[PDB]
Amino acid sequence: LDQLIYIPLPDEKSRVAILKANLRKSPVAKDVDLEFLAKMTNGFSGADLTEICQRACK
Amino acid sequence: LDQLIYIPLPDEKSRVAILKANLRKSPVAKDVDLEFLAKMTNGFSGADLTEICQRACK
Repeated sequence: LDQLIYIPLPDEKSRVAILKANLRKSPVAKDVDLEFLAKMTNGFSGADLTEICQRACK
Repeated sequence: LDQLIYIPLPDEKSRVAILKANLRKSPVAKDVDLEFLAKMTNGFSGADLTEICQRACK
């Protein structure tokens, strides 16, 4: 194992795509703005976004 | 000295008022949205906001 690849925290477009990919199974109303939702969450990881999606589902 | 008062980091309306109070001397164009500017800066102090205002002035 000689290649080293660093994987940082996700950027804004990445957060948009994570929030889209987590919610394909759920019926989401079209009134919801995900692009505003990715702007507030500066410094989250993927697991935090999955956590908040599942909490809204609960 | 028997009273103890805790002073936390400023909230969102407080950040709006800090950004307003720092920029009274400067000619600011009316196209600038400060209320959007206070939403991004979750967890700044007052000195950080004065720093970024003076850097824009520079």
